[PDB]
Amino acid sequence: AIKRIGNHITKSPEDKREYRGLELANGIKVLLISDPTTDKSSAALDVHIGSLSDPPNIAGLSHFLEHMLFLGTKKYPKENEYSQFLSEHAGSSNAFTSGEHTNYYFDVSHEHLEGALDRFAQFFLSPLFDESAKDREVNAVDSEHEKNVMNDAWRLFQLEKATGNPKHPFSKFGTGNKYTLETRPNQEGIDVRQELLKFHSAYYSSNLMAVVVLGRESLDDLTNLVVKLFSEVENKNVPLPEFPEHPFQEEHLKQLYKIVPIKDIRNLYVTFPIPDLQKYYKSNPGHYLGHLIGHEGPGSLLSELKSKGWVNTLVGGQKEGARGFMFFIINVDLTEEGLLHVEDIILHMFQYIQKLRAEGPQEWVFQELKDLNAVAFRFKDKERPRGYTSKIAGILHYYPLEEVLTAEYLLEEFRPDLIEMVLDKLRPENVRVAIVSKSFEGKTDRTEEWYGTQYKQEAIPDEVIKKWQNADLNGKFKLPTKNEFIPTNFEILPLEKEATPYPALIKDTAMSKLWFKQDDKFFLPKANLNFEFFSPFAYVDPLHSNMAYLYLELLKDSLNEYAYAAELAGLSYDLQNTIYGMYLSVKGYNDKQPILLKKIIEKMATFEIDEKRFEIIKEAYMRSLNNFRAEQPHQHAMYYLRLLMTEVAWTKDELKEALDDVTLPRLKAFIPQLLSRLHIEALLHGNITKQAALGIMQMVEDTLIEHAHTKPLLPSQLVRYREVQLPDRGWFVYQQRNEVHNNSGIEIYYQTDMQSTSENMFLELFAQIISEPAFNTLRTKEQLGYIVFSGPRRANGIQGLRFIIQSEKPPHYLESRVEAFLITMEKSIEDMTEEAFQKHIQALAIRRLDKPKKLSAESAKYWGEIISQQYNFDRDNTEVAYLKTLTKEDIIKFYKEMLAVDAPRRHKVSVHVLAREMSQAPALPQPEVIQNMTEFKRGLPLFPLVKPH
Amino acid sequence: AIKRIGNHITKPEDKREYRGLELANGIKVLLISDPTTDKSSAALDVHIGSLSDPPNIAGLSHFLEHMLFLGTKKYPKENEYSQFLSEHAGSSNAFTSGEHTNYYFDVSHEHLEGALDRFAQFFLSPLFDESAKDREVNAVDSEHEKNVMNDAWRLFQLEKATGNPKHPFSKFGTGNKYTLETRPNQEGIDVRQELLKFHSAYYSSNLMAVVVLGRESLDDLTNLVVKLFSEVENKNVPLPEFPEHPFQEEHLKQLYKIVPIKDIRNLYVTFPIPDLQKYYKSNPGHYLGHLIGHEGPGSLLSELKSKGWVNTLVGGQKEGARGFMFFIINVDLTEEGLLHVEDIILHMFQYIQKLRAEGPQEWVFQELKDLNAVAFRFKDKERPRGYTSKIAGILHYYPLEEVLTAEYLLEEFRPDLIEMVLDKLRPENVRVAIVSKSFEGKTDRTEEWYGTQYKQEAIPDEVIKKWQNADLNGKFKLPTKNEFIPTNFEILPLEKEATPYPALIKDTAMSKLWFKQDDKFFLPKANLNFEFFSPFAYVDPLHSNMAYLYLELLKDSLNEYAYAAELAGLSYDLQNTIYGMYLSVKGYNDKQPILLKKIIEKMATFEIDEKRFEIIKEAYMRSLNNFRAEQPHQHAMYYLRLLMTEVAWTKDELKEALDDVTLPRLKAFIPQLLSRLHIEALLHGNITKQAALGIMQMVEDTLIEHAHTKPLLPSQLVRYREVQLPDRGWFVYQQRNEVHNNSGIEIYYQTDMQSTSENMFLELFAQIISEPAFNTLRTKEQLGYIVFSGPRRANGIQGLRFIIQSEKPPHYLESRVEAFLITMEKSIEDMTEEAFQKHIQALAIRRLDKPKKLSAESAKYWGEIISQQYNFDRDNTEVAYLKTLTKEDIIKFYKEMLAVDAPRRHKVSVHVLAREPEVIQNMTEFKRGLPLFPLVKPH
Repeated sequence: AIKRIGNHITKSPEDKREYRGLELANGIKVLLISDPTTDKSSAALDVHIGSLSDPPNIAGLSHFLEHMLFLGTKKYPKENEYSQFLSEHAGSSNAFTSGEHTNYYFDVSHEHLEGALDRFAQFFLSPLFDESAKDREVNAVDSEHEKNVMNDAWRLFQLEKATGNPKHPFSKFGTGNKYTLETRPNQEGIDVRQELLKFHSAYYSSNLMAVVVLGRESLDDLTNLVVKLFSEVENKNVPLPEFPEHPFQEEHLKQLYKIVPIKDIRNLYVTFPIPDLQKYYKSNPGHYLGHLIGHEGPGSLLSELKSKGWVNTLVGGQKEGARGFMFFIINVDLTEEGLLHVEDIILHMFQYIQKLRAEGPQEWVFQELKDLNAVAFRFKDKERPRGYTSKIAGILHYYPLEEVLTAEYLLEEFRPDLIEMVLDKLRPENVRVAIVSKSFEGKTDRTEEWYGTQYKQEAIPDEVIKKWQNADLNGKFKLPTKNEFIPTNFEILPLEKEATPYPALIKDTAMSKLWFKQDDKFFLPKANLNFEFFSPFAYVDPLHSNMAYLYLELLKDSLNEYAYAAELAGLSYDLQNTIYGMYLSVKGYNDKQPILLKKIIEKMATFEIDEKRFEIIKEAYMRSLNNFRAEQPHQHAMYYLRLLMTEVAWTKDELKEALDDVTLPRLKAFIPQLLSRLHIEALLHGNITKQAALGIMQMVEDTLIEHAHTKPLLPSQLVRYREVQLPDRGWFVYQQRNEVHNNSGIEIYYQTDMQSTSENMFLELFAQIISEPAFNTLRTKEQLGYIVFSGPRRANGIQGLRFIIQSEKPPHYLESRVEAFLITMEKSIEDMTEEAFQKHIQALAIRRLDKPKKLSAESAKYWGEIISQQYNFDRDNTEVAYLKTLTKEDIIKFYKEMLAVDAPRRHKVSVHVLAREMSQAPALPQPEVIQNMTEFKRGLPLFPLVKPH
Repeated sequence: AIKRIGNHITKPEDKREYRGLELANGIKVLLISDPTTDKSSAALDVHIGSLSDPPNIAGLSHFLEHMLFLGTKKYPKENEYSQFLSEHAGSSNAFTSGEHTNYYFDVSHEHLEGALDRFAQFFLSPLFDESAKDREVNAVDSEHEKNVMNDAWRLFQLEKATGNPKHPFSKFGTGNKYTLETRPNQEGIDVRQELLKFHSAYYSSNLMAVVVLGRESLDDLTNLVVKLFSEVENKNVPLPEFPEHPFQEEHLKQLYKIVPIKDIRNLYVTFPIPDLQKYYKSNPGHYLGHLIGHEGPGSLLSELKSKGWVNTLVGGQKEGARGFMFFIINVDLTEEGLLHVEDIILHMFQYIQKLRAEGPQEWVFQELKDLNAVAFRFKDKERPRGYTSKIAGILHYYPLEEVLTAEYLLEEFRPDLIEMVLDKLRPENVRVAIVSKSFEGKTDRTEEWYGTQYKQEAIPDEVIKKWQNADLNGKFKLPTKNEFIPTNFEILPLEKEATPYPALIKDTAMSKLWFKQDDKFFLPKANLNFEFFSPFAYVDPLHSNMAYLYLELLKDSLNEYAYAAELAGLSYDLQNTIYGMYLSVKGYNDKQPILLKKIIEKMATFEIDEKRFEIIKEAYMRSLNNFRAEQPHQHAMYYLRLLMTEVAWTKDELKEALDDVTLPRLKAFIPQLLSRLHIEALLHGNITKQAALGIMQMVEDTLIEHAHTKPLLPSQLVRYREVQLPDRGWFVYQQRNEVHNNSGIEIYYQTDMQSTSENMFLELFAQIISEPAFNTLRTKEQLGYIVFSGPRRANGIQGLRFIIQSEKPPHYLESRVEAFLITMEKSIEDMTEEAFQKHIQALAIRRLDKPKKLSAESAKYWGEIISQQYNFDRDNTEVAYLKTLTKEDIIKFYKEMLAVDAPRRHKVSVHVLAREPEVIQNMTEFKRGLPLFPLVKPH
């Protein structure tokens, strides 16, 4: 079905990726990306057949069939052969399914696109449906639904899908488990594979495909490659499944629900089923609704709710739904009188809607949002060849080929009829209510069948209703003022004579530390700024940590109302506690960095506290404390492990207990004492100059000395923290019982040595070589569990090797198969040939060496090095040049007498996490019981620290 | 002369019963029988002084009682008695006073009969031939020659000389070259005629008082020496006494200006007062001695120090002859004390008028009464020589029942006597004597005997009557009392918890309580030690400075209440720790709950005065930038004690941080420390466990009562670890003293943690190189004066140190130290067994020693609990393991860590230079790349 139509695609003029689109005669919208300078090539394929397009008897059939579409072709009927060719050239495919789409994507290392795409086209010929792939992938779909059993967003999602008309096919079930895929069909005698081959042959080939290929050859050669390669798919003309009305057909409207979640949260949910406006992408009323409802400005709804102290944060807007209709949500946090006086809350909502009904739509908001998305859209930097192409392929169904990039990202017109129409749609006649609170025990009878949430109707009497329609007035509510953080600084600064490729210490004092680099590649009017404020007092005591976090918490609570316009304009910020101190990250444009930073430094320099707002902050973070008995036991193990593997660390119980006495005057005395004496370390990166960096930095520290009288710190009070020495042959462990999860976790730690030139490439290469066979034999082959991880841990200037594994097992039994895996690796090293080794270190070499593709990434990497005080910005040459100079026997020496169980250099410690109720292993040394972790750490050495490069 | 008077003798801790009796020749005999004395003794007092001297020859009686030593008729040889003293440990001495001549000696063990028969034939036959005369006159010339620089006899002779020169109080007491053989022979007077006249008619007559500290029995030496001493013959020698004070309105209301030889500055105030020797019932002048030298609430010296003029004072009842007595007040002088003398005397008269206003007091009387009753009850011991001669000194004046309650007990209250001496404490009665170096060109009147010069300079009348006229009540007020329970001081019997080492009777996350009852000493004593652990003590220079100054002014605060309790016999000490605060309570079992409750209530609710803060601030600031001025070995010790701990705030940043200490910032600092804290506690001595728990409960209840103290977390009862050296490195750098030209240096060796092997490895090698260091380094090489070696117990880690200040190149000095260490290596390896064994026995007795008081074992046990070791049986184990060693054993200790080729060498030095390996640029960056030692497991 060879067909082709393409030309210039509007491409946000910073990019060099040459574009074309085409559509074959079998309903295959192919997008052509030609960037002959790309490192990673990739391709992706979306089919507009979703899980609302499932057969009505078996749900997630297309889901499991595209799982099965992976394995087994007619040209290569081998099971993993596609994935095996992605292991030959480092590719990592995945695919996904939505209510309207089923989307596929893969990658390839550089140029091997003929190979992988040849393995990719012939999926349509012969799926196999053998014992292993079918009967094991259905187990993975069961685990897939099972990990989403307790995931509350999908829970409340499916309950939204389910509490409408159960007759309407919008209310179908999106993803089924093994009970629905091969337990109900065969007990009903339904052949699963007949359905499978039916769907696969008669439904895939028809239409609705979307394709994108990131190739680096040209447009035309890859065009007559693929259009030649793709003619086997033939147009069967399956029609597009659309729904012309929502299921919420007057049985479930103007109704309340009180739902019991899995996590202890409190949220309010109001929903409006609304028709589609995808046809109006040139005017886009949905960005106007989300921009105007979720605005945080003067006279806004959220400003009033902060003023009444009911909502911490919120999100609302138009949510996608079926093809014909969509949804409109408002999601807010709840306090005390958020729990008791919900009626008045909805009255306040009606008041804000009354303000929207008073002044109606606005044009200056249109023009302003148009300019913001216009300029911000045309300054895309670059993109990842994976994920971006899957996104564009995801939206390639809805747009002609020149509108696939400027989808709503250019707005010509203004359609107040639409905004007034959906304003007419947003009425008390059109309301679904869902209350989320854990506290509704003994109160909620109607239980969810699949996931298990519990709820009730509590029909609203007519008095409240009649008062809701007639009493809609305006009080404080005002339209949101025009933005002022709109940028004009779009001038690329020419590079100076100072042409360093890395940030130099351009300012050295006893007060500060200043690192700076101007960009050379991305050529954007943007900058990234990171700042840490050292302090001794940040982690001295649980009380100090509590007052630091609650202080900075209400600080961020304070600065929200000013920051909202800048953050909506593309000027991000961050406030963060460390054990060291406050952490300030600033990311945005080149225009208004002094302005924003100045008001931030001035605000947190002299700062004031509200009473009942802080009472809410106290209560809320107090609820956030005791929620740390409910996490995944691998997270519990990683928390405790890096708890133990530092110098000082406060436990969450003792941090939880210290808030019993924290009053506002104790804090208000504490604050300037905390702020009294501190240091500042700074990285500045982006399209600014050295002199302006000097200016900004001097400005900040001057502002600080003006407000809070910061004096520099002596070099005998800038300390770091060490990591615990192990007794050089010990294998130590302890256990913790989780209460929520019926699963055991484990993490085992191996101290090699500091980051020296030998140890870096030893531990990285050995990590790589223990990475893929662990996945190949422990999660895949031995079928231990789903949470299986192996690899490095370099922290506190100390390298390490780790295994992060969560299953439902006895932990010494788990240890036994860990050691069996260690013996398995032990023999699997010694039997490896030279060529596998050479491909493996070539893989390591190209995996490690790469420049990033975003300025935010590499700045965060450099900052993460600077907070570790290493500064070796030329790890690349040193490490890569060292890596060629390794042998097999080096690793043998690295494994046997240092890492193995028969080793005089065992720096070995395991962590057991016990569940809520609880092929050869040798005779390991005896463990230790650990009662007091402190009395364990009592007599134990501590490491040196690292010489900075 | 067998006369006899005896009965039951009242004496209560001591049980050795003694008894007094009078002989018919006028000898007061006291029997002392102590069969537990090593050296026995005896003493005789003669009530013949230098007031019986002839007016023509001065100091005759001192030379005559000297002449009785040499020459008997049994043994007229020159050193023969002296040979009986050198063979039998004897050492006699005797003196002459205004009214007494007293004899006292010792003897080796039991040599009674020998010394007795010699002591009879001293008084039966003295010979006085020629050689005794002509040789004893040189000893008397030395008796005069020793008083050139002897200030006691100089100032006292100046007291003898500034009165009536006709009165026999103006005679001399010793006799010099001039009066003994320059003054008689030109007058032709025979000295020996008067010597035999004086000896016969005045020495031999009466008024002897013998006392003999013996170990033999109570009756055998008694009926030996009763018959044996009849050689004394009654002649009724008159008592040379004065019926009036010798300073009689010639020199009254007069000043003196004295120029000394030593640079001292003093002010002397004198009141002559009539005899109250009969008045031992109330003893008002000594009661005034209680009221003058009191330094307490509302005292005189409180304002005088508060005006900053007078350093110290002393006052009280000074004896004279029998007839008269004196009352003196003698103070120290500052520079500006010279300028405000009139105001000083003005405040003195203000205090006199305050005592005249409120009159006598009874509480003071009962208080002194009870305090001397307890101090009489709990007397320690006695000197084997001198005690006898002293109580024989008061045996002349008191009946046989009053010889023990000598001044330690008072019968009656006499306010009329106090008003009498208040009539004596008037501006009409004052005698003034100023001692100052600055009186140059000022002192005309020359002393008669010595030849120094002084001057009267009477005060003109504007100031005299202003002393009279201004007699007002001001500031000065009465003291306070702590006489809670003077009846119960009972010993507490040891119960079923018979442990020789302290048991932990209470441990929480809030406190830690260790307990031991006495077994050895069984005294009315108790010792209490308290550590108050808190995180906030060493957070920065600022909180550490504010904690230091906090407890500093707390010590300044407590004092004002504390002095009246200190008068009751309960001492204390506050000094903080680097961890937290440390509290000491030492004393009786009597009233420390009542005390300690008020101590906690005060240090919990604490205030600051502003100028008090300023003075302590400036003063410690001065003490800080003063520390740049001391000896460079102290610089090396303290800066190495910085370089080898976990965290350390230096004195430079401690010095700078005092700019920021304001009173409200401290006022915020106070409850923050006090909000949450930990207590470490030892209660040790003859005390109980259950009441210790009740007291501890009172403590924590008071802590919750004031600041709502809740415990500290159990991962923050931490210690500080010590830095691990890089296993072979010997690195060095230098420091600079600023003031002194001397160089400092310190040499360091890390062996190990305190294990049982390492304690004795360390002690044994340290002392085995200690005595040859005496043999070759200070004596032979003459390196310096600050030369020290020995252990280094720090953060539970042993170490070896060498403390040397000299003026040397430091590497040169290191070179000869290491040459001494190589010398010690061969000097061990050539050692025989005998040196080795004598040395390990030396070390054995060096380490092994029984305690001597509750405070000693308390200091040891608590001194180990503060190191968290708790190894309470190091005594047997450690020392028994030291005996199981050879010399090559400590060589094996000296090879792997201590030798020059050592593979575990942990050696690091500190040079402190005058003002005129690897380097260490930054001590933080030094400690950046080096490992750390672990901590010690508490037993």
